[PDB]
Order: sequence, then C-alpha cells, then structure tokens
Amino acid sequence: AVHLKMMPEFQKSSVRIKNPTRVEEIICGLIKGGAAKLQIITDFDMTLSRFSYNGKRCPTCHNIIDNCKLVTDECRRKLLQLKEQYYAIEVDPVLTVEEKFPYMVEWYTKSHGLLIEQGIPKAKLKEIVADSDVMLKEGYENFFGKLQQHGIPVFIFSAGIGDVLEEVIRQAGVYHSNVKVVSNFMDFDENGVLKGFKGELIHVFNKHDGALKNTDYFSQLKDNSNIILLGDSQGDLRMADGVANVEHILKIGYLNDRVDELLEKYMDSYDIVLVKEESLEVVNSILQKTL
Ligand SMILES: [Pb+2]
Repeated sequence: AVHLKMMPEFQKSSVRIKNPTRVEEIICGLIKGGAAKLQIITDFDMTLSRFSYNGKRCPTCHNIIDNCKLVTDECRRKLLQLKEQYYAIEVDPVLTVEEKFPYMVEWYTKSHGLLIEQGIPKAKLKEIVADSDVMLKEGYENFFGKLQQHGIPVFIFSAGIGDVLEEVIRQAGVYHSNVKVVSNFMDFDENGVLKGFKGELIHVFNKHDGALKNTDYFSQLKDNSNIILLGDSQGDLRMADGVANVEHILKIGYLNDRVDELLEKYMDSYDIVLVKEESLEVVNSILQKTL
C-alpha cells in the first residue's frame, strides 16, 4: 500500500498535491505493474534541467546558443526584444491557447532565424555546451540510472533545440539507449553549418500534434500502459496523447514561475505540483518503490 505521509520526499514544502488519495491510488498501480509496464514521458528545459542554481537563472537549450561566443551582442539584443514582445503574448490571460499558436510559431521562427544568421557549426556544439552554465536537476544520475538499469523507455519531448539537448545529456553521461529525444533538430549544410530546422516546429502549445506523429514509437510500447509524465507547463500535459493504452498515468508538474497566478491551475491539472524545486527526488522516490 502507498502512504505519502511515510515518504519523506513527499513532505518537502515544495510538494503540492490537491488529491493525495488519488495520487496514492495511481502510484499503487505503478508499483503493481513494475518495470514491465512503465514508460516515462518528459519535457526537458526546466523539467530535467534546473530553472535556477546559486543564486542564478540557468539557461534553456536555446539560451545556450543565445549566450555563446558565436553570437553577437546585437543578435542577443534582438533576441531579447523578441522575447519581451512574444512572452507577453504567451502569458496573456485573455487570449485563448489556440489564439496563441500563430504567435508562438512566429517567435520560434524569428529567433531560430537570427541564430541561423550567426553561423553555428555542428563541430562547435560540444565546446559551446561544455562552456555553458547548464545544470541538470539534483538527482539526475539516479533518475536516468535506475531507468536505464531496468530498461524503462524515456521519451524526452522538447520544444528546445535537440542537438543542444543531446549534447547536454551526452556530456552528463546519461544519454542511454532507453532515452529517445524528439525535439527541434538543426539542419546543416555541406560545411556542417546551421541553415534551418528539421521537421515540423514543436513549441509549447502543440505537443499534441508531435505526440500523435510518433506512432511507431508508442505502438512498439503497447504493453507500457503505466506512464509517469513530467512537465513544466500546461502544454506538456498533452505529451502523452500518442499513447496506445493507458492503465495508470501520473502527471508531475514543475511550477517554476508565475507561482501565485498558476498554482491553482497546476494543482487542478497535474497530480503532483513541485513548486520552485530543483531536484528529481519525488520522482526518484516513486521509481524506488516501483522498479
Ligand atoms: Pb515545457
């Protein structure tokens, strides 16, 4: 039986849970199914990576390029201006989520376009990443490590830059065979220089589309009908729309930002809400009982 009161990880004051009996019920299903039924579906930026460190604001995948030695101060000035005008839209309370899609497409297209101008070589990503201030959440070795040890599928589903994301996890030692990455991948020219992006754009609001266009992945995993989903946004709740059959799904949300405004909405939509939390120990605690 599961008792959240007897799990010291769940007592941390950052842990918010609207409906604990329900959460206990889901975690109980997870444990019953064991490794054989489990898979993980997860965002990356600010979910598997830190929102802030000591006492500092950490980079997203996109920020890593924004801030590197290959990008001019004027290009960063333009990128910042883009952020200021489009982030106001993203967080606009009057506009419907659907109204925001065209704007989000414009933002990722424009900002990607500025980086294509800067001339980013694939060869240089390794060093750019090594030099960056990127940080994985506390407990990531264990997270990725228990998962790989048990062969649990991990679908990292990111609106960031896939090449960057992969280099971060590769340099961290945790890009194992069980880890599949779906993101915005860079398209390179004859000289190995960035010239555009592959596929359809993934942004914060359209993860349902991507989730459905990954049929091959999810149908090989028919038997993994127990899911842990981790996300930092309302948009991330759609990441599991492609899943063949669901028996138990647990949705864990990192609330990093806009805490007062969004807490009630996050508590309503995610089963567990983690408020300004820089570690993976709640999820590690559930894997410990499960695997
Ligand atoms: Pb997200």
